[PDB]
Amino acid sequence: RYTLNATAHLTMPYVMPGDGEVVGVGEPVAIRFDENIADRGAAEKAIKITTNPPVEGAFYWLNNREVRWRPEHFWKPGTAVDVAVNTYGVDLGEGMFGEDNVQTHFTIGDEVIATADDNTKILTVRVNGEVVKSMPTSMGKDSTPTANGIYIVGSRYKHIIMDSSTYGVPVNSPNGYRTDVDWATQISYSGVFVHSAPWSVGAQGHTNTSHGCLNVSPSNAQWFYDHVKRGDIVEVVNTVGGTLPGIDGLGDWNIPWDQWRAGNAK
Repeated sequence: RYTLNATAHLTMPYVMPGDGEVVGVGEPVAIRFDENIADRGAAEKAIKITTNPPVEGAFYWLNNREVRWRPEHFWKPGTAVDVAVNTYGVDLGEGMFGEDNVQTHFTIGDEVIATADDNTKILTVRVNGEVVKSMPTSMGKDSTPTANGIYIVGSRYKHIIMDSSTYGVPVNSPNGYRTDVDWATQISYSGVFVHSAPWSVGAQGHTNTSHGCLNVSPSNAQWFYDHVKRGDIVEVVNTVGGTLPGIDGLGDWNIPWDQWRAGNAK
């Protein structure tokens, strides 16, 4: 027990969520190393997770330095999770060892699930199974459509600039953009946000005009930004698009329990 808490040569682990955070029902526990991990099974073995009420869960790797852990279903509101990353000096393979141990405790807030349905072009926000907000929306147009699936709410911004080059699409090109936006809530690592779009209010509710983001009105975007937290859920249904890769970053729930469970330790 020479521990360090997770605030929100060798390899350091970094665990999300951070100590004390309150997170939405889809927040997976995340352990991310600063080095690639030859011996996944080892790293998994060194990570103890307790939950109360107890719930079964399992590890799946998003890449070679990041493991994730989650239940089969969304968390039940109330659950406390404690994470013990007992990795100090542990054999992680090919001459790499855990630099230290790491701890975190977190808790699960309300069930918040927002469904965007391309049939109606409404994004309906549900807190504990009840409709508290209904927002006309406008998504990827057919030629750059919004992927179907379940997205985990990641970070939030009062203002930023989305630049398509970040995703290997030049600004000068036909799907290019470098756009200033307010009240931006990120929901995929591939660049999908729910955000203020005063330029598509006319279209919100009628027609997809965006590059992929869920355009909503300025006050609904602000509302989304005020009431939403990491781990809350946006589900997108019925678009002409594909499915959001399970290994996106915020795609976890699109892998099915069974593929997930089986893990990918090797």
